[PDB]
Amino acid sequence: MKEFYLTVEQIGDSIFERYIDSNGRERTREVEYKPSLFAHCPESQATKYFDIYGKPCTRKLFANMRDASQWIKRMEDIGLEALGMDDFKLAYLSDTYNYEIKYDHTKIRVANFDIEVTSPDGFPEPSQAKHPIDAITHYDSIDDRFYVFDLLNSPYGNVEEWSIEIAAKLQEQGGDEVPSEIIDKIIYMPFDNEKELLMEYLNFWQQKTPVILTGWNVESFAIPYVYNRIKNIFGESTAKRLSPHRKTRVKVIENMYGSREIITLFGISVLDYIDLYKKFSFTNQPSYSLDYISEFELNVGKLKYDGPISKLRESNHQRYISYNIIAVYRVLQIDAKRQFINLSLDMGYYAKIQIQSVFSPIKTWDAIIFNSLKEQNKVIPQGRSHPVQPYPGAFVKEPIPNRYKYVMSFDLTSAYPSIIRQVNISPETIAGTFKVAPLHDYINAVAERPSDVYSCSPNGMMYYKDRDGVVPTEITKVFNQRKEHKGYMLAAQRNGEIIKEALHNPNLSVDEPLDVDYRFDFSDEIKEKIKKLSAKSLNEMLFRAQRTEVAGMTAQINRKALINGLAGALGNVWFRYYDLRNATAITTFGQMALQWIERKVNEYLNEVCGTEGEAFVLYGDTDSIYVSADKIIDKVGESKFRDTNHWVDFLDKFARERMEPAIDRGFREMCEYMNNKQHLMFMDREAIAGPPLGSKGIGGFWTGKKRYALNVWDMEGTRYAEPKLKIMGLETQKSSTPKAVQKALKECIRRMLQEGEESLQEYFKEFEKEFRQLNYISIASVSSANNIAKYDVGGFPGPKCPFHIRGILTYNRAIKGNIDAPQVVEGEKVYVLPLREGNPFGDKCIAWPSGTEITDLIKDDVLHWMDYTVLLEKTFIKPLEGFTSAAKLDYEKKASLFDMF
DNA sequence: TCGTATAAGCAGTCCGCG
DNA sequence: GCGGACTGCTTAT
Ligand SMILES: Nc1ncnc2c1ncn2[C@H]1C[C@H](O)[C@@H](COP(=O)(O)OP(=O)(O)OP(=O)(O)O)O1
Ligand SMILES: [Ca+2]
Ligand SMILES: [Ca+2]
Ligand SMILES: [Ca+2]
Ligand SMILES: [Ca+2]
Ligand SMILES: [Ca+2]
Repeated sequence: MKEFYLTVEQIGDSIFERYIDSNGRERTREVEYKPSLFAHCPESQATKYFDIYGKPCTRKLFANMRDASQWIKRMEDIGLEALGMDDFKLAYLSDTYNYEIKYDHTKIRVANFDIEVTSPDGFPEPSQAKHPIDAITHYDSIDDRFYVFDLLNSPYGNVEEWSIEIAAKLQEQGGDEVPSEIIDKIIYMPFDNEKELLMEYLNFWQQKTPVILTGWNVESFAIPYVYNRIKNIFGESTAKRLSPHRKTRVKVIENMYGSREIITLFGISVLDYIDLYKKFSFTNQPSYSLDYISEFELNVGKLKYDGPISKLRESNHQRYISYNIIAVYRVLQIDAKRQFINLSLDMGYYAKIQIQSVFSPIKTWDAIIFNSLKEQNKVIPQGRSHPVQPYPGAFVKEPIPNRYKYVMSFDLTSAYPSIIRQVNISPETIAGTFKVAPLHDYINAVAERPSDVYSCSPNGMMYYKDRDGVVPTEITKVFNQRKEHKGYMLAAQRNGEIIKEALHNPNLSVDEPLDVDYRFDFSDEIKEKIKKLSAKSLNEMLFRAQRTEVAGMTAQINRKALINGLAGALGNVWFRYYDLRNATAITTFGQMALQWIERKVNEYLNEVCGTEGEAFVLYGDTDSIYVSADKIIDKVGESKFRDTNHWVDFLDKFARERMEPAIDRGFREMCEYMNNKQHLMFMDREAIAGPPLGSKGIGGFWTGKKRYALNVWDMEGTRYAEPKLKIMGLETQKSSTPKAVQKALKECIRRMLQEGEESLQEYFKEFEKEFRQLNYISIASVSSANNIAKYDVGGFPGPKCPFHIRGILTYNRAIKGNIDAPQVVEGEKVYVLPLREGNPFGDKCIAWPSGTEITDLIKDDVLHWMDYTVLLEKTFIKPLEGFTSAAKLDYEKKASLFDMF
C-alpha cells in the first residue's frame, strides 16, 4: 500500500512523524528536515520558482528549521517579504506525501475514553486534580475492545468488583442493561490502589498509543485531569508519557471574556467529540451533556441513578462502572450515525494537515492552496497584518407580511463558490478596477458595460479570463465532492419516501429487509419487492435509508461549509489571502444576481399573465427567490385538479420547463454583461408549497425578513408521502424557546397552513387550558450565560443586568454556601423560569444549568412559585400573535351576529 | 465560547415622551 | 405603553 502519515510534529529542529508504512505497519521517525523559504530575486537570475504574481524567486535552503524561523525575523527587521510555507510540518507533509493520499482507517488507532472522579466538594478541577481517578474506560478501534480500569480502594470508599453478569441484566432484573453487542468486548481490570491503576494505564497507552483521541469533553476535562493527576502523584516526566514523543504544552485558550487551559499532547490528534458535534452537526442544542445529546441523536433513555454522582460510587459501584462503560459506547453510537471522525480524516488527508486542524477552515485552505501552488513551482505570499474592517454582505428583500397560498422557491446551487468560479475571483487573477455605477444601475442593465477584456464584479473589480485562479480551481474540486455526496443524500431521502408510502399497506408475513444500496434510487424490481414486505422489514429498511441519508448529509453539508468558509476566509485578517476587494467582489455580485433575477422573473411572469408591474417575487434572501404561484394555479383553475399531488406535479413541471429556462436565459445575459469567465449561476427550484387541495389551509406566511413558514409537498425533487413544514427563523426553530412551546407553536403553524383558522382556534383554546400541567423543564426558556461576574454586584443584579443573568444570581443566592449544589458555568447554557410576585427567592426569575433537574432543596419552591401566566404570554402568546396578525387571522374566535342564537 | 463571513430578527434594560 | 439606543443572544444565508 501507499504510505500515509498519522501525526506530525515540529520539536526544535526535528520533525516527529508517526505513519503507516508500505506494509501497513505503524512506525515513528525523527527527521532533521531542512525547510526552504523564498525571497524575490532579479529578472537576470534564472529560476524555476515564481510567486503567484509571476515575479521570480530564489529558494533558500536552511541548515535547520530554527535558521529558517530566524531568517523570517530578520527579513521583517529589513522590511522584505519572506515567502513560502512558514508552517514547516505542512511543508514536510507536502514533500513526504507528494500525491493524493489514500488512507486506510482500519490501521488508524482511534481511542475513545472517559474517566470518573469522585469529588465530595464540588466539581473536580482538572488543573488541580486533587481527587483520585476511580474509573477509566478506554475503547480501542483496532482491538475493538472496551478496556475498563476500575479502582476498588479509595479514600472515598472501598468497593467490590464490578460484575459483568449484573451489567448485562435488564434494569427490571436490577441490572444495568449494558448492550449485549458490547458485553463480549469488555476487558475488565480491577486495581487495589490508584498508583497501580495509573501505571498500568500508561503501560497500556504505550502499547496502544492513540492516533485520534476522542470522547466527550476529553480536551477540557479527561485529558487535563489525567495529565495533572499523574503529574501530582508521579511527577512531570511520567505524565509526559501520554505523548509518544514525551512532549506536552499547557495551551491557553482565550475568548472574549476570560481564558481556559488545555494540555497539548505532541504526536496525538485530539478531536473532542463535543467539538466535532458543535462544528459538524448543524444543530444548536439547549444542552451539550452526553445524556442530552444521546437522547436527541439515538433516542436512548436517560442513564438513571439515585442520589448525587458524588455518592454513586460508594452507594452503587456496580452502576457507577456500567454507566462509565455505556458513556463511552454512546459516543461510538453517535459517531456510527453522524460519521464525524470519517469526515475529519477525509478532509485532513485531502488538505495534508494535522487532522485536528479540520476545526480551522483557514488552516485547511492554507494547506490546500499551498499544495496546489507548489505543484506548479509557485511560491505562496507571506502572511501580513491587517486591521479588522467591516464589509457588506448579502441582500435581503423586505417581504410584505401576509399569508401566501401557493409558493415556488428557487436558489443558487453553492452560491458564493459559484460566483468565485464564474467571475474567477482569486488573489492572483486581479486585473484591475473599473469605475463603478450605483448597484441599481447594473441590476436594471442601464450602467455601462464594465469591461470588454476582463471578468467583472459590480464592486469595481476586474479579473483575468485567460486562466483559472488557484481559488476557483481548488474550490471546484471540493464543490464536485460536495455534489457527489448530496446526490447520495437525496437518493436516500427519495428512497425513504418510497418506504413510507409502502408502510401504508404492510403485508402479513415473516420476511427480511432487502439488501440494497440506499445511496441510489430504487430500481423497479426493488420497488415491487418493497410493496410485498412486512412492517417490521419496511421499518428496518426505513431506519437504514435514514442512516444513509444522515451519512450523505454529513459528507455533503460540511463540504458545503468548507467551500463557503473559503469565501468567508477572504474577509478574515488571519487568512494568507485576506483581501476585502475579493470578499466584496463576491458579496456585491451576489446582491446584483438576486435583484437581477428578481427583475427577470417578474418580467417573465407578467408576460405569461399579460399583466404590467405585478410583483410575483415576494421574498428573497442572499441567493433565493420566492415566487407567488396563485395566478399560475388560477389560470388552470383549482377544479381541474384531481388531488393535491396533481397540482404539485403541474407546478413541478411549470418550474422545470418554463421558469428555469427563463431564469437561465436571464443569468446568461448577466454573465455577458459582466463579461464573466463562465456561466455558473444555476438557480434550481427548491420548494413547491401550498394548502392541501380543498382545505381551508393558508399554505404559507411571512412575518418579516428571515421569518416564514411554508407547507411543502416537494423539496429539491423529493416528493413527500406527507407534507412537511419548512419553518425558518420563527420560535419553533430557536433553541431558546421552551421545548413544549416549540411543539405547540409548530402545531399552531401546521393547523394554520393545512387546516385553517378554526382548527387553529380549537388548538389554541386547548393549549391555554392545559399547559400548566406541562413539566417545568419543557416550559423553561434557554439562554447562553456570559459575563455572570460583570453583572454581579454583591450577589445582586448590577445596572443593565440581562434577564437570564438575573435568574442565575437568584439561583446563586438560593444555593449559597453549598459546595455540593451544581454551579452555573460561565459561558454554558441555563434553563430560565419567571417567578410570581412575592416569592421567597426575592426576584422575578431563576436560572439553573441546562439539561439538568434543578437541585432538590429549591425545586419544590421553584415549582410552587413558577409564573405560568408570564411564561405563556412571553413564549407562546406573543410569538403566536406575531404569526396570526402576519397571516391575517385570529387565534381566538371573534364575536358575530350568530351569537344572538 | 479557539475554530470562515454578513444580515437581521426578538427579548430585555433604560428612559424619554409634555 | 411604545420606540429608540444599546446589550445579549440567536438565527438565515
Ligand atoms: N455558514 C456560512 N458561512 C459563510 N457563508 C455562508 C454560510 N451560509 C451561507 N453562506 C453564504 C454562502 C452561500 O453560498 C450563500 C447561500 O447559502 P445557501 O443557499 O445556504 O448555500 P449554498 O448556495 O452555498 O449551497 P446550496 O447548493 O445547498 O444552496 O450564503
Ligand atoms: Ca461521569
Ligand atoms: Ca443556495
Ligand atoms: Ca438546489
Ligand atoms: Ca404491501
Ligand atoms: Ca438559499
